[PDB]
This record gives sequence, structure tokens and C-alpha cells, in this order.
Amino acid sequence: GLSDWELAAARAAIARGLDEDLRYGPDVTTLATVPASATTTASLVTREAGVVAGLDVALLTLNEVLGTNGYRVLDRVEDGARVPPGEALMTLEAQTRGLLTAERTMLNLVGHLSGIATATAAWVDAVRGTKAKIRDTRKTLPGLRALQKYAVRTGGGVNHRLGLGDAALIKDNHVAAAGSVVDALRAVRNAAPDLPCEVEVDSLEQLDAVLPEKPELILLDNFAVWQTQTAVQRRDSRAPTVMLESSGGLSLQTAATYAETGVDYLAVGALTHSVRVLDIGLDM
Amino acid sequence: GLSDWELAAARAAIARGLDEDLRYGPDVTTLATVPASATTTASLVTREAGVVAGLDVALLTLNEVLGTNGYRVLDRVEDGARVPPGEALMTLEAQTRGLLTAERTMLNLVGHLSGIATATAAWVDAVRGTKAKIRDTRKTLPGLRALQKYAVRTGGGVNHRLGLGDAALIKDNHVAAAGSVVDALRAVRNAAPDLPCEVEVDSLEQLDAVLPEKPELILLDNFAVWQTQTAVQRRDSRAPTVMLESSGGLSLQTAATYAETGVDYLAVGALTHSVRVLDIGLDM
Ligand SMILES: O=C(O)c1cccnc1C(=O)O
Ligand SMILES: O=C(O)c1cccnc1C(=O)O
Repeated sequence: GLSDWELAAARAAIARGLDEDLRYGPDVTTLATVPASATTTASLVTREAGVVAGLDVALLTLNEVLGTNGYRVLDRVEDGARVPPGEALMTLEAQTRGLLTAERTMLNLVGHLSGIATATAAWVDAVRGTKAKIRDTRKTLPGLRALQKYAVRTGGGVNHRLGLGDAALIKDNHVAAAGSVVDALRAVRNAAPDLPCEVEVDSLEQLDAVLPEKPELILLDNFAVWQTQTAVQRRDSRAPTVMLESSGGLSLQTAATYAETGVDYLAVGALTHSVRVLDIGLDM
Repeated sequence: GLSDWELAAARAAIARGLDEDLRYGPDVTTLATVPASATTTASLVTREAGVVAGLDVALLTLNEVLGTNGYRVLDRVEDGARVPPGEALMTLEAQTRGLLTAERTMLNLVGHLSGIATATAAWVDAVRGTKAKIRDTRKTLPGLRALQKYAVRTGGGVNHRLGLGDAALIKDNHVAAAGSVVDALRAVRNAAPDLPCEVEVDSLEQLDAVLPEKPELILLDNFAVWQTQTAVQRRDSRAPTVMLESSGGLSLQTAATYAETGVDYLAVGALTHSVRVLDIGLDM
């Protein structure tokens, strides 16, 4: 479910969402059309198929708008559930005004997160029968990292680092600064020897240069499938304990091809940047 | 450029972005590889074509990380510029450590906002030769509405309402609550007779019923092209002053056909939910 940190990230997001909606005044239109005493049974229903994620975030939105004792959940599906088109994700009974005010914020969050989990489950199916795991990146939206990371996990992927001090990842700009891949690698080993280290290589030459150093992980940056295969062959013979992760020109159509080379992971930025919403509506 | 509200939204976003990155500890890898005294000229360069938006947000991230006197902008492109693949959006000279730490948050913001401006510009080209304007919706991400709304405007779109009290919009759930389309419309007229009112109809029957009431705008919910043409013909004959807006089963491939019917606007939720990042890198 949501973690302590994820829950707090969630409340903060629902709080910013509601404030964007209410900043210009109250919900004049629902105030004018529905009485305070109104109550309904409404359903979060999908207009399309996908994997559901972020259903608790819906409940948190209601808590914020209606208060915990302001609604009742008659039925609900579990996050991670693969779902067909007119499926009712959650049925609840609540004061109508509260629902109509919470609606857009609530729908926007779960449609976004379900979008993420739906995509990641696609990648996960793509590399099935391979040892490869799908991983995310730090290409997340400011303020939503904890929720986006949660959604990929829900769709079956595995999280990469959550931030900069979380783990080390020597990139092209460090190698440049350090003047060398090995230089950079050594430098970070000396500075934070307790920290996981990933080194990013963009060529087979660099790959040969760092394999002996035995870093935890090497990220193959934009390798062609034939280069990824060579990379795997070199690693298997020289440093069996080093893990390989592809990142770069990955597409869902090519994902199995790369996976088949034997790499350990596929790092997919699109899982978090470039997400397509799962279309969900609130039906009363 | 950015307004006071967009500026504050931007600062709030960059602040959330950086905290996500630094929450676990400092940037160990750049601290270990690049000296405090280091300085470079770096460029924000696109890996693909599109429309640029959010460059100011890049400068704001540096202000936050390097301080105003921590960097120098040698060159920059203007927001709204149509840009080719290897184009340099902005070239600057700054302390290297500051750049590497600001990088991901900076790239994530401008890449997102450029993806939005890029897409809205495609719709705008699509309905070119028509009087139709591309508008957005409230289907925005929590905490990013002001920026996303700014971006569609940059791409050539026009913003719809910013929140719930901004303007009235009678939706299906209000119609259900009010029992009738006409009931609902009347109710809001009585309650906020000064505020802008848009009424959403999902049938020509409903359309016929509200046309006489003369609302400011009528949102045609999921009308087929032929129904949109009829709607425009009836509006032109019965209530010339009523403005029509298509929202629903709109696709970039169908955009011009709908625009040609004569509607005044096309409300596109995809512009802000479902956005694909404009790929941009920081080259040193
Ligand atoms: O920083 C990361 O963890 C990361 C890991 C794999 C691929 N990309 C990234 C990135 O955001 O640049
Ligand atoms: O509420 C709005 O502003 C709105 C306006 C046009 C289309 N959709 C919406 C929506 O978010 O439901």
C-alpha cells in the first residue's frame, strides 16, 4: 500500500490539487445546484481497460473534502487489478456536494497513476520469459515522485534510486568532469564506499575499461541490440557479478529484443515522463 | 514571461523537485568528481523538434541552486520558438556542481512544459483556417496547473477556467443532482448571475432545451461531426450569441473536421493529461 512517505506525498498532492480548484472562490455551480443535505452512491468507473493504481489516493481526497465519517465505501477493487472497460473501481455513498468538489482532483490523480501502472505492466509483459526487470528513472514530475514510483511498482516494475544521495550513478557529465570513467568510479568508491554505485557507459570501449573495476551496475546508454549482446557476453566472461541495465533507445516494440540479450534491467523513462491517462469517470 | 502567479507556482514546483532529489543526502557523485571551483559553459539542447516553453523555469532553478550571481546566460531562445533537433535552447556559464545538481529538476520541468506547448501547437496547426481556438481543461496534474495552463497558451492555445469558482460549468453530475439541464442552468443563473456560465449537453435534445435559455457557452459532450454541424446550424438560427465548444471524442486526426463545422472552440484534455515529454538534454 502507500508508505508513510507516500501517504504524506499523497496528502500534499491532494492539498495542492484542491487549492488549485478552490483558489478563485467556492464551487459556485454545485452550491447552486445541489443542497447540503444531498447524498448519492457514485462509482469510479473506467472508460477503458488497464491496471488500476492510486485508489487510496481517492479515499484520501474524500477524507480531505468530506472528512473520514463523510462517506462510506460500499465496494472497491484492489490497486494492481487488471481491469476491463466499464469496471466499477469503487462504489461509495457520500454527501453529493463533497463528491462534485473532490471529483476532478481525485480522478486526475488515479487516472495519472493508473496510466503509469498500466504502461509499466505492458513493459513487464513484453519482457516476460526473460530475467529482465523494468525500472524507473528520476525523470518524474516535481512533487509527484513518490506517487509515480508507487505506480510503477503497482504495475510490476521495480524502483531505481529515489534521489541523488540515494545511490550513486556516474553519468556522462561526471566522467567528463572526472576526466575518466575509471577516475570517476574510483573517486566515488573512495568517497562513499558504503553506497551503491552505477556507472553509465556509452561505448564498448568504456565498458571494457570499467568491467575490471567491478561496479555494482553499468547502465548501457543507447546501445544497439548488437552492442547490448556483446556487452552481456563480455560481462558474463569477465565480471559475472556486474549487473547490466539498458537505458536509452527503448521502445515497447523493441523491449523483448533487448531483454533477450540477457540484460538485467531495462530502465524506462517514459514510464514517468510521457504518461497517458487511464480514462476514468465518476458516475452517479 | 511568467506572471507573479506562474512565477510562484514555478518556485514552488522547483522547490518540491529539489527536495525530492536531496531528501536522501547530498549529490555524492558530483561532490566526489567535480571540484567546487569548477565552471563550464553548458547548453540545454533538444534531442527532437518541437515548441519550447518553460525556459524561465530553468533560470529559476539555477537561482535557487547557484544564486543569481552564480551563473551567466550567454544565449537563449524565446519561449514559443519552433525548434529543430539539435537546437541549443540556452547556453550558459556556471559553476559545474550547481549545474549537475539542478539538471534533472530543470530538464523535467522544461521537457514537460515543452511537450505540452508542442502538442497544443499541433492542434492549432490542425484547425488552422478555421475560427476555432484550442482550449484546455481542468484535467491538469496536482500542483502543476498554472505551469500547464501557461504552456498551452505558449503553444498557441487559450486557457479555459483555472478553477471551480472562476466560472460556472454545469456538468452531467449537476444535471443529475438538479434533475434537469434547464433546472440546473436556471439555478446557477439565480445564484451567480454575474459569473460566466457554460452548460454541458450530451444530446441535441438537451441542446434544444437550453438554447432558448441563452447560456454563455454550451459544451458539446462527445458529439459526432454530423451532430456538431447540426448544433452549429441550430445555434446560428436560434441563439446567435451562444458560443459552442466541442469536448469529448476529439483526436488530432479529427480536429479539422470538427473545426470546419464552425464551432468556436475545441476543449482538449489530452493537452495536459497524457503529455509526452519534449526530449532535452544538458550538454557540457
Ligand atoms: O538517475 C537515475 O536513477 C536514472 C536511472 C536510469 C536511467 N535514467 C536515470 C535518469 O533519470 O537520468
Ligand atoms: O471543468 C473544466 O474546466 C473543464 C472544461 C472543459 C472540459 N473539461 C473540463 C473538465 O476538466 O472536466
